[PDB]
Amino acid sequence: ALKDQLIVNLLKEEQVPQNKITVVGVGAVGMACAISILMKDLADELALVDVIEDKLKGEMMDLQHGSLFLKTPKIVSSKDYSVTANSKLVIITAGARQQEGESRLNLVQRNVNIFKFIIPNVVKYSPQCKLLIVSNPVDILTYVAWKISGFPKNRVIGSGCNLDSARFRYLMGERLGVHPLSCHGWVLGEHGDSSVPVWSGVNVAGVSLKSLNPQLGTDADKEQWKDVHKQVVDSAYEVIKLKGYTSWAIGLSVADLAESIMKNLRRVHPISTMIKGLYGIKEDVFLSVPCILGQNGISDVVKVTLTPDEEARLKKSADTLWGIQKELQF
Amino acid sequence: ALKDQLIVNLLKEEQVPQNKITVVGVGAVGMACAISILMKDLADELALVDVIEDKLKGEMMDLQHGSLFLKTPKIVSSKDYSVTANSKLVIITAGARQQEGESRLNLVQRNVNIFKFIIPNVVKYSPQCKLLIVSNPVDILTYVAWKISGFPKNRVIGSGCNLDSARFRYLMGERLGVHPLSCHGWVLGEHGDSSVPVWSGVNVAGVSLKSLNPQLGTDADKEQWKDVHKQVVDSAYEVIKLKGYTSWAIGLSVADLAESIMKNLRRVHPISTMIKGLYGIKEDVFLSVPCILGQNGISDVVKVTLTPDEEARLKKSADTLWGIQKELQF
Amino acid sequence: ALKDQLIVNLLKEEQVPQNKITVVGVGAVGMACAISILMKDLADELALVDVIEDKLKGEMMDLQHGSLFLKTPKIVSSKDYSVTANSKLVIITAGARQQEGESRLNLVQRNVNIFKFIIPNVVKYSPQCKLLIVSNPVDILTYVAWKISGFPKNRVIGSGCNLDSARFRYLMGERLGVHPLSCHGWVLGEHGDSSVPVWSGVNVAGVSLKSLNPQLGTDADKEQWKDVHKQVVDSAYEVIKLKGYTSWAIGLSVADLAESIMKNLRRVHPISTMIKGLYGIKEDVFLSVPCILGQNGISDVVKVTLTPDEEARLKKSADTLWGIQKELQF
Amino acid sequence: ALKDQLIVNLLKEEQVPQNKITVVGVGAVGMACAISILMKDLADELALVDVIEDKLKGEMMDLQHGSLFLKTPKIVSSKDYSVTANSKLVIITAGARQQEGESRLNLVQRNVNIFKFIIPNVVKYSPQCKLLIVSNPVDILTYVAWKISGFPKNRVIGSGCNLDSARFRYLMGERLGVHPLSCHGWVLGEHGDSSVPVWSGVNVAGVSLKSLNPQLGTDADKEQWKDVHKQVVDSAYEVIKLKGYTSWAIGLSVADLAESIMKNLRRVHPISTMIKGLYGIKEDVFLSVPCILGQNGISDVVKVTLTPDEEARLKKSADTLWGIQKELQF
Ligand SMILES: C=CCSc1nc2ccc(NC(=O)CCC(=O)O)cc2s1
Ligand SMILES: C=CCSc1nc2ccc(NC(=O)CCC(=O)O)cc2s1
Ligand SMILES: C=CCSc1nc2ccc(NC(=O)CCC(=O)O)cc2s1
Ligand SMILES: C=CCSc1nc2ccc(NC(=O)CCC(=O)O)cc2s1
Repeated sequence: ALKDQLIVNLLKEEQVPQNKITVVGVGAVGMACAISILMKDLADELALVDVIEDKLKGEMMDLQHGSLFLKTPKIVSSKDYSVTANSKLVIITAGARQQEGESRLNLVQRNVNIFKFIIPNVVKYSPQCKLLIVSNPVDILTYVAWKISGFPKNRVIGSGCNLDSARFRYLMGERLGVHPLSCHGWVLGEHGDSSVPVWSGVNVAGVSLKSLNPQLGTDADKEQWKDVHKQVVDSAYEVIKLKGYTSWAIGLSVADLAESIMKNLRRVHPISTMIKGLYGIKEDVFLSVPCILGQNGISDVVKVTLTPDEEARLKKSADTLWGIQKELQF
Repeated sequence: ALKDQLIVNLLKEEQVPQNKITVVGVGAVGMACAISILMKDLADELALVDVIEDKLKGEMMDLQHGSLFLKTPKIVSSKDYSVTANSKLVIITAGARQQEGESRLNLVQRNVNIFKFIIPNVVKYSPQCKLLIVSNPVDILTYVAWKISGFPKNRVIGSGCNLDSARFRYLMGERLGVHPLSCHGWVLGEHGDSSVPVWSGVNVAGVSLKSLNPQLGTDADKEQWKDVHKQVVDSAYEVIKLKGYTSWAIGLSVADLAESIMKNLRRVHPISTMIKGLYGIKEDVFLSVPCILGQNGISDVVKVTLTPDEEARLKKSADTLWGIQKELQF
Repeated sequence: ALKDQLIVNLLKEEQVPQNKITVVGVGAVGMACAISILMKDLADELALVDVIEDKLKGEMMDLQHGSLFLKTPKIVSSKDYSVTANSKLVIITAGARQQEGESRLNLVQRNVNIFKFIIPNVVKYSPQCKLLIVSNPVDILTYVAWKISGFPKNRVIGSGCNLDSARFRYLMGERLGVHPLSCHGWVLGEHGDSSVPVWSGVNVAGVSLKSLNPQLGTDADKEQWKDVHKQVVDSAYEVIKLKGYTSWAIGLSVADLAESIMKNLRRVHPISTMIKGLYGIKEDVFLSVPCILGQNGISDVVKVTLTPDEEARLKKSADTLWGIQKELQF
Repeated sequence: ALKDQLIVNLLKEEQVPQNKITVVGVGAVGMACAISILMKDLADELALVDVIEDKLKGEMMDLQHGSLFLKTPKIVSSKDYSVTANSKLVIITAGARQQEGESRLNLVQRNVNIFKFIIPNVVKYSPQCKLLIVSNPVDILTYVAWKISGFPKNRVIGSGCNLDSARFRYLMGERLGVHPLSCHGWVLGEHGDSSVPVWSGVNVAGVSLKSLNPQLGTDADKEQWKDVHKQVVDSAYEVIKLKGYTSWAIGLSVADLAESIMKNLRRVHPISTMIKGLYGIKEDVFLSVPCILGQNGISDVVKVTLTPDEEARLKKSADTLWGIQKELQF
């Protein structure tokens, strides 16, 4: 054989992949995650899982054909979760998506029923994995993945408000003519209608914008900065109305989270975690707060100082999410 | 204003972009080209053009929302080609796209008609850009772009067989247990069914595979390596069958070409250019041969030494394209 | 003749680079800046200049020999400034360096004399460039370079406190178990002994550290955070004491600034610019304040809101610098 | 208190990196390896080891101070090898290096004595690591490390001719006006004066330069291409003459090998390995041949087909090295 004529093999055993990522779901979100992760060189193996065999195999093949231009030497796929074995991170993007005029919270029963199947099959093969939830309603579903998986809370993460804050900072940058990297600002709470812009923390170069205009973000704001948060809240729906779905932004957001996890960076991101104990919250609610994200998931939470109004709004977001948790049928 | 108490302005500027790229067509191919370019930090401004307003705006906004995660500070879109002004590189992906069970050659008149509108508009606003044609059939559409634009031929480049060679190197590498980067070999001619694998040149570490198996790539080949080229030819058809189109691999191939162009690398790529006065060809056929690709587009062609068979197959490819090309209305 | 047998030349070669960087000085700082810039793919051409013939040729060759692992297709050097033609960014690292126990301010007369030769030669061949001053004392020498060059002040930038701030942020993250990217804080003023830590802006996720502990940065501070600023002031001297010189940190800090310039990012950096008209300063003092940096250099300055303490300290740093700059002759 | 006021900790992690790299030796070569590995984001922890306490700590700090600009969240150093624990890859650059005019082979006993300390200490703290030997004479010291470590031969790799080949392709590219990524050719055998350029494999785009010029590489060659290989051989002596040592190219070359290892690429590199069973070699000789480099080190060897004279040159390199190798004391 030509291979043996050309190459002498010196070593048998192949070990476990060392930095494997899995993406569950090959819709537009799932594939945007995949291409983003491949192009950031975060994984030595990428596995894709879905339920539609042709579509899955075709996406797999299309990525494989780009391997020359990549540094991720094994791309594989299957309907069977055995393909996800020894993942360090499994990203769950599967489920129904919200339509125009439909709240993300309306997706809960459909996506809960899917997670009942996906979650036990995912965790079965990957003892070292972190679960990153992207499907919506992401907060509720992070809680659901946590209850179904039986994982510790540090390993179950929701993409949460990482994108909402990315949008906030993009919009802020456009208003100030500064790059989003140098515009700082946190959108916390539900990834959805009840998110909370933390005006008290919005700053360029450590300069609090609120200290320059104490009316910032209030109805009395002459420059109507609240509308930036409104744009944040409406963004998914505005993009859905225009092109049918969203994909690129969330892909890049999830790829940012994946980088912090895979590279043990311990950067702070506003992502879905349990907040029992903070502010007024006495229940097992998941929502976005600033979390330190590393190789073991969320190891620490930053305790953001909130004005009484900000805290009220965050507790309100938490009440909304808890109300839907009480609807969950396990 | 808030901005003005925060920031002391010292320069009005405006400022032209210095590394601008435009993508024409926000279909799946075009947006894959866009995401791969954004993720390779090739451009300081990306402009998108297409004719369906809402689709276009929504793709732009979706990309814009990921700006925090990118290093391309200006992303813009319009139907109006004034948005393309001062591009260094304009990538045209627009037009009818290959359908299931049909040759790329079946798209040719409709895409000629569309290029009759697109190219003068591109030329008008960026008269010194490089044009990179990706729309199918890419070899004829590169010839067409060149005739309509009036550009010298160095500045009119077709994505050609960069992808087919990438696929071939992937498949070869999968056979040999070696990364595609270390598996060398060229598919030339048509980006389509008459492509030519240059078996004479296929090698690993400088070791000609043909020197270990003289029958390599022929009917007489015990290991039927010819099937690897057959897989390259069929790839698009299979991927289209499975997922409806191809996007990721072409996006990555186009970004690779954009990289050589934008960074003046003078790497060699098998890409579409005028072959008049090669291999005994007296017409203005465009097809892939190995080209040195740089800031001034295609500056040089590597004269591949083809066997009589390979030369035969290459002239057959040229004849096939000339036979479609000569009967066009334009 | 081998080249011509291999390659058909299709296009006359005129040698115009589009993203050229020059580094003046091939000492340890200059070669650090060079390698860091080469590894961030910022330039399509790197020129080196110095006055020691052998050292210059050796350094160039050693870089050149790594070209396969890089994407900078041309690396050149000369004593003659014609080698720097058409640079978009010129980075000045040449001059005397501080011994152990010697202030950067003591370098001023020696480095002024050198800048009287270097700066007109650079400006001669690169009329579109930005000048990035790294030579010390950087703040006075940025002023000098500005006066000599006849360039507008936006185009003459000093590396200033970009490094002091990166140190502060590193030290802070090490104290908090957070990546420096997520620890925010500014060190402004002179790149040297009179630099000003802005405690009022020090924050993680927008949470002011000084609000948690109002004693922050004072002698009364039970955790002595003032020592962090001390370590920042002492850093260069401590590293010089230990290894003979500093190189890597400043090389990275200079590559950071070059990225913002070359990619027109408009990020905010604490870098040397004219501050006359802020904080009651009336003379042409240059020092670090947070600036927006892009393709035309410093376009905007952020007016940091300072405590009376911090402001007084900044006025004193200004006074120190004018104390040396007033007497300058050239 | 401040940390605890700011952050709620969720769990006590085992820090324990997944992608730790150790560089032994912080001379010019080691630190160039460190900076290149840092800039290629290959590791989550970098450990440095040397015997000069002050220099070691200086270099560590200088790297640490640039952390803001990197993605390697822990940089440590010690004279104690406990600091190197759980490294996936240990890169040994320590030892005497060539003075001007000095053969690499003259370093041999000094560096064998140093390896007798080093290798057992490395093995002790990372018994599953891959060793990458860079210290000279690299071929013999790869053997010595293999004997002393007791590791399987797959896990003990010498940088070998990776740099010699990179130089060759640089020089070739400069001759042809093509980027060295598109110029292919292999320098094999000893990393030094007896290395063997394999002219039969030298090609652009699969076009054999020797088939265009039958006299290529011969003293009869009109264009004296042999002087390209002479240039390769002389490069380190030339650069050492000019600047006192070599650093950047070897740094880049070692990082490229680290990348193949760490990301399991299974790229092909001409690197030092036990070649017993090839080319008549009956003894445990180490020298460079093209090897498939991955996460388990060298898993496979490509069998290059050498002309009778090429093979003879290589058996020369072999005999030279085994002469010294066979009489070593440890
Ligand atoms: C219990 C019964 C069903 S188990 C189940 N596993 C999966 C996995 C992936 C996806 N994929 C998507 O949801 C992608 C959506 C899109 O096409 O945009 C759906 C499901 S349903
Ligand atoms: C009468 C008007 C003719 S001018 C014209 N300009 C464009 C520009 C872009 C696209 N975009 C696509 O073809 C979509 C791509 C896909 O769906 O794959 C089509 C056209 S038609
Ligand atoms: C009196 C007239 C002489 S003009 C002159 N041009 C240069 C250029 C480079 C350097 N190089 C360094 O100073 C090394 C850099 C460092 O070690 O920081 C010195 C000079 S002196
Ligand atoms: C006999 C037993 C001694 S054990 C020993 N461990 C080390 C570790 C590092 C280095 N460092 C260099 O060789 C770098 C020097 C330079 O290039 O400047 C030398 C040694 S010697």
